[PDB]
Amino acid sequence: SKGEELFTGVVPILVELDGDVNGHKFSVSGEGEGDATYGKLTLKFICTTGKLPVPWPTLVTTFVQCFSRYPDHMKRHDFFKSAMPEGYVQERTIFFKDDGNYKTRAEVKFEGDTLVNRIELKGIDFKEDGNILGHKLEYNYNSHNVYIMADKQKNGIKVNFKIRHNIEDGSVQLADHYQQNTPIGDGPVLLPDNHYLSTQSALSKDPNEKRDHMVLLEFVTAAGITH
Amino acid sequence: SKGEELFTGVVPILVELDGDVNGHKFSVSGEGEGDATYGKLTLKFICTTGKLPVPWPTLVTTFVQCFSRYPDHMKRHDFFKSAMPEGYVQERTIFFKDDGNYKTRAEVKFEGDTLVNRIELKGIDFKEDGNILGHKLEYNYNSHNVYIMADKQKNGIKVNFKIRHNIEDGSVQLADHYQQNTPIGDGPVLLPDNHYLSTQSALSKDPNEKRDHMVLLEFVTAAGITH
Amino acid sequence: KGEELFTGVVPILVELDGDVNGHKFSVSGEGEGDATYGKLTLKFICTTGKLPVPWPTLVTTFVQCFSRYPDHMKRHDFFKSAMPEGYVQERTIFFKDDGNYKTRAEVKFEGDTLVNRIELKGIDFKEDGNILGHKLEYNYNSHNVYIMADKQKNGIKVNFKIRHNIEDGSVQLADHYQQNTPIGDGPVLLPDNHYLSTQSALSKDPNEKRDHMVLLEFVTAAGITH
Amino acid sequence: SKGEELFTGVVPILVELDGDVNGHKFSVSGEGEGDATYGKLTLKFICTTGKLPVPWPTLVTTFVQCFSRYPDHMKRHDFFKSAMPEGYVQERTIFFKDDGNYKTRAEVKFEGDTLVNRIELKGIDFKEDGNILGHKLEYNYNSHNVYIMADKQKNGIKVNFKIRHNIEDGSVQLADHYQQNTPIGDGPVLLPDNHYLSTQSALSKDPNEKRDHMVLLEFVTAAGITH
Repeated sequence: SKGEELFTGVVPILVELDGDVNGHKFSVSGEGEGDATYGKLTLKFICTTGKLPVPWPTLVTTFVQCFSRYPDHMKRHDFFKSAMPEGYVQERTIFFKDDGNYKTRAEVKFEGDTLVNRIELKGIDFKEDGNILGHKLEYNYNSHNVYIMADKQKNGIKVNFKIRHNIEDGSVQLADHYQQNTPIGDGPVLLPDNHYLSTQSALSKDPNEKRDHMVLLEFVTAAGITH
Repeated sequence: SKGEELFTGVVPILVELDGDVNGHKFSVSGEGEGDATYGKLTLKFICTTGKLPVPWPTLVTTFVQCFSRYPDHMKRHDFFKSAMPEGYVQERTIFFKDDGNYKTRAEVKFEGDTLVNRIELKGIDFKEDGNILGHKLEYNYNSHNVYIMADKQKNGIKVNFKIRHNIEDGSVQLADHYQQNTPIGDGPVLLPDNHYLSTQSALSKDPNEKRDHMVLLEFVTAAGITH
Repeated sequence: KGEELFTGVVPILVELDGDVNGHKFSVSGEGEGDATYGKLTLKFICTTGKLPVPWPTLVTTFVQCFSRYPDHMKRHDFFKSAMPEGYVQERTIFFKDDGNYKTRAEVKFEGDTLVNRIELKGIDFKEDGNILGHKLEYNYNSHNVYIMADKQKNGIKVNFKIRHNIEDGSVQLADHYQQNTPIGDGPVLLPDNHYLSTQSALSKDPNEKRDHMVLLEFVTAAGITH
Repeated sequence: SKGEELFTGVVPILVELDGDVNGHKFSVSGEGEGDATYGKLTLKFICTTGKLPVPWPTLVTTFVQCFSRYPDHMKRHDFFKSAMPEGYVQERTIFFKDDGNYKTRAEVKFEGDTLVNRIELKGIDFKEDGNILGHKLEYNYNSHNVYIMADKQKNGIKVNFKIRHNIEDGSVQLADHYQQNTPIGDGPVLLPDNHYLSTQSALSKDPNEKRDHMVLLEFVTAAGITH
């Protein structure tokens, strides 16, 4: 696609989140860069309002799948870049099993030369000492496959997957993601055949950072089509 | 599951289909056996009303995913076998791009020792000389991945894939499958995490058979989960 | 250029002369292949009487040129690149806690037919073992066939390990060491590392009176996205 | 395996390399940690002798496959952890196409609680303004599959793969890796069936490091077996 050309090199990224979980208001800013040639992303996030009231891992998926590596034989199936530079709206409900849910709406688009992800997040019905508000999640992250299907009737894609968040007692907290992506612009976009993105995420801390924060490095690669 | 135990050996299969496509009524009977240990099916189908009014390949998916091979590490994700012996209802709409659609409802269940797939099919809005009613599909079949997700609210699964049917002129006719499976019985079933079935289908003819018929050999293997 | 020979259905002939612990036998096979789908259909007949080893032990010996190589991997298809002049395929197959087969085969076009002519020598088999004692089930598992280039022979090296189910619930392993080299002087494609995913269905012809095997196989290359 | 248990948590790593390429002697020290539960490694390398006389990316493979994530269903095929704590010897020849070769011998083993990788490297027959000694490789890295087979006679494994190093002019420099691993100790080890490791590597710099260095984050995951 035309938008594919915008991602041949390193692109700067900004992320802004305004959040409210069970009435706890918070904001996070992020910055870094993506190199879609390698499916690779490097981002740092800071909670600018103080302590983050939910665990950092629960927000990883909310905080730019346009940075995925699509191998040459799958490039006709990259919706995310074809929607650029005008961007796409990304909407999710994330259901935490036996707990509350997040609803998010984000615009992912170029603003100048920067790829910007602006998100609003509302969480409701969380248990006050559940795994989320009780900060019982480990600071780590599993590998996941993100399943993508076209929704031609709605001019976009539907995406589903279930994050496994490791809990400090050895169990797992499931987070079932229902996601829709829709172009913002008027121009032609690619609607893909069914496939998935293999995603690996490394969480870490910046030793020179005293605020509440997360450093994220991710690899994302499309797979599953040989026709 | 308990249903899994019913599939450790060779199981006889019966298939019955009552069809109506654009008013053309027809019936097909099939028989054979399945060996889920190898994910392998062998089936022969006969049009008992005379000439089949649609191409045989368009009906392959309609004519028993309980015969899939689920590797040991994925056995908790096998909805199909978990619903047995009481069975499941399988409903599809199959949209042939630039042409009509099939709507199917089937019961797949044990009747004595035999796995039986009983189907009603209604096709509408087909073009009198499109690829289907004009018999322009080649007598072959491509390999496909069948994408499976849980549908917890319906105590079953939602399934999607798009068959690529080769046309005699070198082009491809797509057939977009929207599928749902729901248990017939009240007992618990296994609701899976997202995965897919890799399916390979070989079509042939019985040299001793003078009626309009199709011989099908299929391999079906679950994949995509390592957690 | 060899690719072009496989765009449609290609008739196949297989001929094998075997000697296992001195038991001499011959098998003739025929059918066809459609590499567009990676699909083979073959029927084999023991023309000397009863086959003295189980039919499943010979499946891999009885035309990987019929593999489906998806478009993005077409530069890695050695097998077709060697056609029509063909390739030599040699193996040693070690049956764990039992004897071994050694095979040498030529796979090439003879007219418009793809022909696999094999010599097989088996030695040191136990008369009461899984092979000569016919304790293998008439079935077959799915396997990955691992391929590497052998630049100094201008061919490939191939390795994999067949799991043959035994009639008591155990498994008999057959470790395959394989080498393929071009017969002709023409250029071939030396591949990057990859594998072939293979599935095999064994059956019987209900009217065939001779000792025989009907085989349907699907073979698809995978592992490369660069 | 017993050695598997040593990797259930975060394990500190030390790396030491003495090298000679075309007579250019250098030393590199590295340190960090590995978390095999996630197949994750974080390492920083410093050239303690001054400037590195070869490009950093050519040494990535030389600088602890015991940190691979083996999924539960493949754990009997993890030779690398089975050889711990006594360790293994890893030997390679790396043939850079149209250029010279590296030959390496390393011991990878526990010294107390730390996993240490100690390497000697000799490089010969490099061209003076080839891609290597001419420093024409880009500071990036592609994803690779690492192919493993058992070597029963050596009580270890034989490993082969070909690294694709991107060049500054758009081309690729190949580096064909012939590798052998053998146990240092005499205790039992796990000899695997054929499989591979999917590997992803992110190269970066420490903004406050003035010495010639490389920061490496890697993910490694075993695949290819379902039996």
